[PDB]
Amino acid sequence: KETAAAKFERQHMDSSTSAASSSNYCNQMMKSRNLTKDRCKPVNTFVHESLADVQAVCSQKNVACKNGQTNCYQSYSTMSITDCRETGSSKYPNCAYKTTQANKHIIVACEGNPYVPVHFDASV
Repeated sequence: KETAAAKFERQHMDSSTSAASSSNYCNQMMKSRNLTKDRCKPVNTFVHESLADVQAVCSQKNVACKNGQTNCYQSYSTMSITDCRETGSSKYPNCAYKTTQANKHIIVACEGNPYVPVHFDASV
């Protein structure tokens, strides 16, 4: 099993690129990050900032999580991100995604010691 922190990094971190490289980015990344294995994960966001910058968000703006939880944090600054979403013609195991690039505040839930992101809540 995965730690919550490592799962966040696998699902959401892509510091190797400043932004999605092509319209095929999501198709490639959802596969290689093992998010089409048992099912097509329907929605997933990748962040193109350093891990340090993303972890730092846990010391930024404390806000409520969508589910009412109080351990969510919004980045003070906007970050380069990619939203990946299943589109029509997507049927497991043939997963197909729409790639949408953006520059937005991210909102994450944080836990543990060290206090690090464990769930991607939303972008604004």
